[PDB]
Amino acid sequence: SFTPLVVIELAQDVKEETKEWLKNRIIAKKKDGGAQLLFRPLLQNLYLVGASKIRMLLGAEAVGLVKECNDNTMRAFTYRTRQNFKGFDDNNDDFLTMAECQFIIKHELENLRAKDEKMIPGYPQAKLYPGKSLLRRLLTSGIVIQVFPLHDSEALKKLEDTWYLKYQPIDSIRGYFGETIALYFGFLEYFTFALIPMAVIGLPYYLFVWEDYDKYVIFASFNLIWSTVILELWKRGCANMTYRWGTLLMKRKFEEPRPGFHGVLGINSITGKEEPLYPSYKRQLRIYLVSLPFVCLCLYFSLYVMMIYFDMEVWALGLHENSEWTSVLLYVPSIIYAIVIEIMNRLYRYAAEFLTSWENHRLESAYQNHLILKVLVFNFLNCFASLFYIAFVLKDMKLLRQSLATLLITSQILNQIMESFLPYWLQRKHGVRVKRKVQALKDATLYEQVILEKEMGTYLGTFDDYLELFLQFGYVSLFSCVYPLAAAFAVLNNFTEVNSDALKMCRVFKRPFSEPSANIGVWQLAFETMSVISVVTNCALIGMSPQVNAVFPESKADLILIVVAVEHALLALKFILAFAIPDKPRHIQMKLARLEFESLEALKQQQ
Amino acid sequence: SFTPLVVIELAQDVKEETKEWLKNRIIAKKKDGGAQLLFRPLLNKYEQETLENQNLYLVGASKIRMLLGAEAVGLVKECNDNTMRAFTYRTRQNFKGFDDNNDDFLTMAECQFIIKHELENLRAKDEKMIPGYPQAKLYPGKSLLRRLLTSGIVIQVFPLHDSEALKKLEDTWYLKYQPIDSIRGYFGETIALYFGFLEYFTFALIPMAVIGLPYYLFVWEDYDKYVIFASFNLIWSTVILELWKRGCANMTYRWGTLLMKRKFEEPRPGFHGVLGINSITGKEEPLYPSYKRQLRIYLVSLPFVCLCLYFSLYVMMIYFDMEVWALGLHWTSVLLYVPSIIYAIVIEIMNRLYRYAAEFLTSWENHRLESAYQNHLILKVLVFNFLNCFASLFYIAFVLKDMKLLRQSLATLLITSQILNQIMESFLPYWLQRKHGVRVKRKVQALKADIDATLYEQVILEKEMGTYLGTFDDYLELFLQFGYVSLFSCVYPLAAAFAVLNNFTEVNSDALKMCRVFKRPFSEPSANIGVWQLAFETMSVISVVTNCALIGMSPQVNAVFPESKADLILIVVAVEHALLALKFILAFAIPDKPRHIQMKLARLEFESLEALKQQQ
Ligand SMILES: CCCCCCCC/C=C/CCCCCC(=O)OC[C@H](O)CO
Ligand SMILES: CCCCCCCC/C=C/CCCCCC(=O)OC[C@H](O)CO
Ligand SMILES: CCCCCCCC/C=C\CCCCCC(=O)OC[C@H](O)CO
Ligand SMILES: CCCCCCCC/C=C\CCCCCC(=O)OC[C@H](O)CO
Ligand SMILES: [Ca+2]
Ligand SMILES: [Ca+2]
Ligand SMILES: [Ca+2]
Ligand SMILES: [Ca+2]
Ligand SMILES: [Ca+2]
Ligand SMILES: [Ca+2]
Ligand SMILES: [Ca+2]
Repeated sequence: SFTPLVVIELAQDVKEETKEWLKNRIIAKKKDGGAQLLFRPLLQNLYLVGASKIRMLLGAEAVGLVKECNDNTMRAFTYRTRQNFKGFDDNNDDFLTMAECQFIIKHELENLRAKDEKMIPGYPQAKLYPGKSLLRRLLTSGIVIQVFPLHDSEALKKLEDTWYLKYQPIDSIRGYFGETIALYFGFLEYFTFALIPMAVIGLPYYLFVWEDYDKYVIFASFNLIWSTVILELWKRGCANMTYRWGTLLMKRKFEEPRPGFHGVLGINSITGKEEPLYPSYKRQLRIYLVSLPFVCLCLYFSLYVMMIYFDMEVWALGLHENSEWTSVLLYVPSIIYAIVIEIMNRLYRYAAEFLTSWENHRLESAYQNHLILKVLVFNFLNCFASLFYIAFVLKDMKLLRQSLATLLITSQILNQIMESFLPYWLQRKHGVRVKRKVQALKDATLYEQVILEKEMGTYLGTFDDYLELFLQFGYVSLFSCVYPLAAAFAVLNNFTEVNSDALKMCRVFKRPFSEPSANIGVWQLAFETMSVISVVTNCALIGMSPQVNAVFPESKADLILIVVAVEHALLALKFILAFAIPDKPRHIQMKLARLEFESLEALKQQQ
Repeated sequence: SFTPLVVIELAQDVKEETKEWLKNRIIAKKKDGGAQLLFRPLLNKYEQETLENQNLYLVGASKIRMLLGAEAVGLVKECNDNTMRAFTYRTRQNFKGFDDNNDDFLTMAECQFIIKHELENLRAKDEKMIPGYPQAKLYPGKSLLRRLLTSGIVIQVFPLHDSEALKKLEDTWYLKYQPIDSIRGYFGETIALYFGFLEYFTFALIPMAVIGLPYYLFVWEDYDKYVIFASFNLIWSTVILELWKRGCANMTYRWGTLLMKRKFEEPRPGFHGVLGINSITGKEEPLYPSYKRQLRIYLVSLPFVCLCLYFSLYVMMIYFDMEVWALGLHWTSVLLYVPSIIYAIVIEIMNRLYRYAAEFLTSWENHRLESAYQNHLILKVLVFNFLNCFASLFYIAFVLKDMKLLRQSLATLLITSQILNQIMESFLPYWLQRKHGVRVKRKVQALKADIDATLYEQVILEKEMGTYLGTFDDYLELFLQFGYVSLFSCVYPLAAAFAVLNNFTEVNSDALKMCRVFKRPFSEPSANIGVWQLAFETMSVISVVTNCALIGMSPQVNAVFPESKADLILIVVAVEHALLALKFILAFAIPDKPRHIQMKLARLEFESLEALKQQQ
């Protein structure tokens, strides 16, 4: 037997013909086609996958893992140059982490492609063709229910005590969960600290009720500078961290395609690998002619539904004006609309997940960036369109404050209960349920660990987690002049968000597969667009204030021209400030430059 | 003993001690410090008995030395497997068109660039001054060519023209497609890139010239008709600047200059610093802290540019106050032209003074690469030149709201000003250079020398010829053209029509200028139009504000909003914001490089990583 790292669960009554065929492709040497891994049953069609120490190192070279050398330079790992890497020893096995090991096994299983097989053996309906990903076809047909990495109980407990006042152990989170999860907790810790100045500046604006032109201009000016500087400083900080990790030096563009990518099997022009080939023009037409108009239709429908709610609030007001039964009827449109939004968010996410898969993206990073962008513009509109309507159409600041107060207090408390506190309570209960199933079996230590983690919840991704902080940044940068405590409640929620999300990662969901991320992805553009919208918002809210309108009693045209001029000047200064601040620090830029120079000198020597 | 390529002219009475020292650095092997080139006077000791040397010296190099110098600068040439790779003397056989029996592998322009590069990287070792001139002090690492030019010991350094090659290019240059690859072979990537952009921009303006033509002819002054033209204008602005990026990428890849990593190149002769080892390249060159350069940029240079920009607006206001005093006075018909004549003269005094101050500050900023010095200098001079040109135009259009005066202002700029510009730019300097040329040839024939003074006459002629200042003044013409077209096409519909007409003669006027006016300019391997891309893109961003304002200002739109002028502005500003977002999305959607170039650049990026894994 070996050390079990990844588990594969097959459907209730899968044919032996299929099971043995799957075993062969996971065991057979790469020369004969198929991953050179180890396969063994749990003893429920649950199977354990591992690999040799030498096989793992060869797999680490294949994915291109960047590790620190003895000369303190970060280089991509090679089995021939294994001795030059810092912390390496042939007597050791602790060179690659369990998270790295499980990622390599996932990568090899994802790149398992059909050779001469015209279908999955035993299942003629589950057809195959040369180049088609086996893992994808197995998951699509339903022969393979799920593939997941195993938790290291002892390691997870050690991290837990260091995770949940102090600085978060981002390097420890990286070692166990990966670059993508650690980057989220890295951004969460940063954003919480970033919001602190805005929370302290905004605090006396509420306490002493500061409603002056000069006082609002000072706060909004600081807000617009803060928005740019924090998003620029994040880029520099992230560049430092990812360089230290080695994921920044990784050339992810030359990586093998995702299992969901289909195409005619051929030779890649760049890498020279035998993989599926798909024309970019076919993907582009699906993006701009089918997907883009659909997103615009859902965005228009979101505004149409929102208008129905604001028309329903009018009918509910008139009925109360025409007293026990009417007071209940006033809450009814707010309850209906919030429910319709949840029905819309779950339906649009299914349609978005379908279209991004149908678009046929080659890399997982591309699929993620396009999917995030679709779901995000929808989630942003359904959340802020009503907020913009109350603020600039209805011009009711009392209702806007009450709207933001519900979003920042009551909604965030309920979110934490639904996000981790309730699922943790229910997972503790499932812990007993699994323990009883194993007692019926009568050494079932690993058996209990697999049965528990198999039935555990699957972590969907960092989207819902980042969206919370994106919407937070939305309320803070946009309406801080209306609701000065916006950043104060954002920091307070984020103080428990770190503890709650950590609990959600450790004791709720099963171990998620690590992804070597070098940044927050398309979220940088999303957050920067929010800081651009905040210029329009802050200039409009100040221009709308009766203190400014007192100076312009008749000439309202002049006032708007002044506001628009100031807005244009600020947008130019905001661009200049972002351009002036370099996205990478000097020392990282030099370290990246000398390695770029070395690659060119290497190419001259090789040719 | 060799083929002369570059000429070095020394001051009237330079000491022999200085001359022999300069000769030694230019001849001595690179191992002992100094370029391994060949140095010889214009006239040999026997020829010097018939005619004076005038302290003129010819520089050349060996065929093998030139190839080693081509590797040093990192010239990218096409291989036998059709891949573009940087030249290496060990891998010389793998490059397409290479032969040991030949010498026509590297062009004369490439050869002269390599010699210039070696002379620029000539640095002082133990010498505490230029021998014979104690005032011209030296320190370890200081560029000799820079100190020689600063002190005035070396008057100038310039490449020699190839008369026969220039005449062959002239006949193929001056309806047809411009020979950009032929211009590249003689003048270089920078000069050919300008003519490449000129040819492109002229074709790009043609749709706008044809669309705008019936707007003038039939006097189309409708809301729908102006919105259609302005909508087309804003789409055109983005698409042409995006398609240029793609076209330039194709051209610079074919040339090989796109595959050049210019960031690792040796510093410009004007760059000073403490001699040390470079952290990236490992070369012994001057080192200067970036923070010192940054402080000079944001604390001294940036406030100065802002002061000159404020003064430009202040001087403009005095002109618009002078035109009020002239309108009230109306001998009077002559007095009306007087304030316009005064302001235009003050503009010229301001543009020549600001350019001296800008050239000083960009040199003082101490930029390491020539490309950086150029981009910062262009940016300073351009914002000033743009403001003086357009601030008065914006004032007439949006403050005075006089469209009749704006049309007449644009008509002078696009017709009379462009005709006069062509006379001053090439036609008059050509006439004056031709007159001098005939006079030099007739002077030498009168001597009847007992020596062959063919090369002597060629050097004396090209030495006294005008020096080409750079592509700035040439690109600025097209930038200002793009300015009048993208911004005020709704007011002046013939803007693009007169722009194309001028550009039809501009190609021939600038070709005559480069062939028969200025002496051969040193080639610079450029991979793009530089900071001009940002300049042109900013102009297309300003055109959204301009077109939205001019339409919103029209009485047809104001007829719909008689009292609610606040509502009208809010609609205009909303439309402007929506268009600016769509303009950004369109630019983001169009990839700056074509698919085939991106793949060719990717496989070469992959090869470099595979090479680093094999080497380590
Ligand atoms: C990381 C922690 C950062 C902590 C930072 C310190 C917070 C002190 C509060 C400042 C509010 C703004 C008060 C200044 C603006 C203000 O009131 O100006 C009106 C004029 O005085 C009217 O003339
Ligand atoms: C005698 C003909 C001379 C040759 C001239 C060639 C001009 C080619 C292009 C013109 C664009 C015209 C755009 C017109 C705008 C347009 O279609 O407007 C809709 C309705 O006219 C609104 O009422
Ligand atoms: C009356 C109002 C109706 C409003 C209707 C909507 C108009 C478009 C709005 C915003 C631009 C959003 C652009 C984002 C598109 C987006 O997410 O594209 C990802 C790709 O589709 C992935 O393949
Ligand atoms: C002081 C007043 C200055 C007034 C000047 C306007 C400033 C507008 C603000 C930001 C630029 C946003 C640019 C968005 C469009 C954009 O990114 O376009 C890409 C290419 O330019 C397309 O060709
Ligand atoms: Ca939460
Ligand atoms: Ca969360
Ligand atoms: Ca930046
Ligand atoms: Ca001209
Ligand atoms: Ca010109
Ligand atoms: Ca008004
Ligand atoms: Ca582009």
